[PDB]
Amino acid sequence: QCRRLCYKQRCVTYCRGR
Repeated sequence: QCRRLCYKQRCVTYCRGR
């Protein structure tokens, strides 16, 4: 359960958890 978001010309994988 991860999403793909790009901010300030930077993309990173964010996963909901601990």
